Amino acid sequence: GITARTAPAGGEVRHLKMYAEKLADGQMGYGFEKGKASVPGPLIEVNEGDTLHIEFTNTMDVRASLHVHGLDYEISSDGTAMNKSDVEPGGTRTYTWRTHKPGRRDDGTWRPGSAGYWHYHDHVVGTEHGTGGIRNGLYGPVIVRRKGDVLPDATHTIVFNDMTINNRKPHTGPDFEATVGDRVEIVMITHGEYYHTFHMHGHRWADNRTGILTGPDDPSRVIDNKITGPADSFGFQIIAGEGVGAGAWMYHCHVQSHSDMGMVGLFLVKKPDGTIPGY
Amino acid sequence: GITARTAPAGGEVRHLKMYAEKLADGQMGYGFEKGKASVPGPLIEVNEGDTLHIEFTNTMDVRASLHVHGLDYEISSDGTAMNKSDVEPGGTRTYTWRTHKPGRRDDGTWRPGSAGYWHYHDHVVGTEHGTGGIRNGLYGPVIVRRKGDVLPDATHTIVFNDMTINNRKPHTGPDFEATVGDRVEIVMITHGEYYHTFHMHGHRWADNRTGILTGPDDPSRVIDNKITGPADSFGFQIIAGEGVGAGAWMYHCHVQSHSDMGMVGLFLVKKPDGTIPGY
Amino acid sequence: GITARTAPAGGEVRHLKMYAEKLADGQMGYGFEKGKASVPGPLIEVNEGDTLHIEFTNTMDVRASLHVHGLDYEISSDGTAMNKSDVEPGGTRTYTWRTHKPGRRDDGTWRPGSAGYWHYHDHVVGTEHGTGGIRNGLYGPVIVRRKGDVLPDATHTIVFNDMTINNRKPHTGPDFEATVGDRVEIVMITHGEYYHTFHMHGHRWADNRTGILTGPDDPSRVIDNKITGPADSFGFQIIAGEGVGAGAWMYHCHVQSHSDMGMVGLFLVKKPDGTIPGY
Ligand SMILES: [Cu+2]
Ligand SMILES: [Cu+2]
Ligand SMILES: [Cu+2]
Ligand SMILES: [Cu+2]
Ligand SMILES: [Cu+2]
Ligand SMILES: [Cu+2]
Ligand SMILES: [Ru+3]
Ligand SMILES: [Ru+3]
Ligand SMILES: [Ru+3]
Repeated sequence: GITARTAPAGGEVRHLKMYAEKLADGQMGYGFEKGKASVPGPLIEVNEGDTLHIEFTNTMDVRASLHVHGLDYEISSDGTAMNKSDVEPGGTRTYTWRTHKPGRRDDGTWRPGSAGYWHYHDHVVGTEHGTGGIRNGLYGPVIVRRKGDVLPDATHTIVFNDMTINNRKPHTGPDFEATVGDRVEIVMITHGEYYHTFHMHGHRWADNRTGILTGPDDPSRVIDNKITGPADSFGFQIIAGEGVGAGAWMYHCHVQSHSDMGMVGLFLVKKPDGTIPGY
Repeated sequence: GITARTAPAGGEVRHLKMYAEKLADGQMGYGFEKGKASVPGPLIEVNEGDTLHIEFTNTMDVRASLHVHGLDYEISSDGTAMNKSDVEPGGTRTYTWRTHKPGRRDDGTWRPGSAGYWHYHDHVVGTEHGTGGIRNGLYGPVIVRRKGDVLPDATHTIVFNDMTINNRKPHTGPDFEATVGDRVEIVMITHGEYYHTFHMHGHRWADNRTGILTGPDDPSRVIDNKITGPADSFGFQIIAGEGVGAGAWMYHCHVQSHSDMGMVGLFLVKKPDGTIPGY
Repeated sequence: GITARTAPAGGEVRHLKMYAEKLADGQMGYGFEKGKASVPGPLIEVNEGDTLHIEFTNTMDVRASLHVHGLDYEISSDGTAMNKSDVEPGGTRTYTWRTHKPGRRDDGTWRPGSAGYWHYHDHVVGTEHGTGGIRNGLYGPVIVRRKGDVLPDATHTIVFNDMTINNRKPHTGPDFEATVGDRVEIVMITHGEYYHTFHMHGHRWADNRTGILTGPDDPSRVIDNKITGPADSFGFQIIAGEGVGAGAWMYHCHVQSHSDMGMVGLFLVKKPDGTIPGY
């Protein structure tokens, strides 16, 4: 990324409120505001070095928590019953997530770095691994950017949760929309019981941390199809319609009975005039 | 690759005919000529930069199509019913696949590049995701070479399609044959309903784009066993019998009930005299 | 690794005895000594270049073998019935495993190198793919170090074998223990019928050969969750409690019904005083 927008150095303390709430249809969701919970829950995005203090309130009548992948947390923020890190009905707790930049340890080794595509979810609704909470919709994405990472025009979250996408009914999407040439970021998370294969028509990405290649030397596989299982997370950027043009470009699980039974959506890539050939 | 044969720069327009045909036993296959359809379908191999105009004829009495992974195609060549890209019984359509080399975009980012191990398959027989067509044998491999890629002595295609290899009956192979020291390329594709693990005895490869390491700096895992799911594709080269000698070297799915029920074949690596110790 | 301990150049001939034995409870295990078989079997660790002559005795009343992944072996040491490489009841056979360093071939290509996280298992108990032997506990880890690889304080082996960890009953661990700051190596192997997702709380690693990054240029995904299938093997090192502190840090399969039914253990990271907050 030279003149594309790139992430700055991180290092700020940030604060945020989150709620877990039962929804009217029986699902459960997270939100930054009461009455505005979503499934998936809202995107949290930070830079390496940032600390995030989340003031979490459980508005439900059963215990619930927040567990995160990837980021640094102490045991008091693991979100488990075992470590007394869950939240009673109506209660509030502050969870802290930290992130760090990569760098050389004293022994001359290289410490990895927090950056990546991650996710948060419940760990105590229905079972002590959060099986009911996850099923009901308590999951959401987290992005940690490294300094210099390329930033997108927009970010969409796609979760394969059992045999649904984002807890939707079969064959109801979601659909996402872009214009030819937009830089679109996809955060792809899987939950539940089953393995899946995520496929996008007309587009492809690098099987590495960022989903993009910095230059000619990266030997990573370039793919359009990727096996995933429960609690896996990856992400990538694509240039919408790059080399292929506008169209109603399908994305789906490529396990045949899964696509047949509704794990399908559309990436609607428009011309400037807003039209889509064949749609 | 210094003095091994390496792929040249691409950039040619190529033309080819393909047919979909029902076979006498009830399967369905692609071929470059009528009466010579195979399962898997024939290998298509191009260099990055090439364009391929495929003049496709559906000789079957049901609609059928050709969808490809990885390569650049416009929406009119996606092979779906939705985009009116399938082919009626007896009909002909020209599908176009393009490929591009990697390079620097105007924004200073690096555009990936088409090269890889890919595949084509039907998208409309039995269901609108091609479940019946895929089951019946409408799939085949595609290789896109980058300039400088090492070329093999021979290429073999292994497809895990449900609980078959290449739609064969249990325990009937296929078997492949080589001589110690041959450079053998394997294209490995999975289709259907199930996950698998591809394993080869006596040999190993790099989990990256080419399946080979260019030099000492590539940190990719070297493996002999790899989980795959529907529509996954990867490929590699091995030197037959390198460091291990001649033998009837098994390859199989390593999921235990799958190997037990017949997802097994042999890589028959011969001495110059044509014999195989233990066989 | 500058001043962390690093593996030396390999090249030695080594000798070792192994036994396969039935255990009192009906399982089957390997050991370096009679009466001391374990499940998983003992760790074998060598440097690239080493040769290992294993003098194997089958003390059981059914045929058994030793098959290895990754390492160089001739067909006479593949461990299969087909190649007459298994061992009758009460019998002895010498299996030979070799390893090689990476280097430039005559054609200018780069030959991979044996180094990695590998495993050995039976290939003839119950079926000719060793399904019964594997089920009963005939599996163990193998590590091949490359010169310069970072060495750990300790190595733990975690095997997802069907719906068990290391053939243990549900919810019985195993648990591993460390002190904050220890360099812990994990060898993670999967066997059987099912796919899994390996997850560790509070820790993460690089999805590459060593599980660690040498420096800022490696683009490998940093993860805490990884899909695996039968006969897959990977490994990594983590600094216990790095950035997160002491705690009873869970590891588990993240497939929800699997964790619910007992594929869970604890990574007990202690302060110097031996205590664990929340435990
Ligand atoms: Cu699926
Ligand atoms: Cu999780
Ligand atoms: Cu299989
Ligand atoms: Cu496909
Ligand atoms: Cu599992
Ligand atoms: Cu094996
Ligand atoms: Ru958990
Ligand atoms: Ru499709
Ligand atoms: Ru085998």
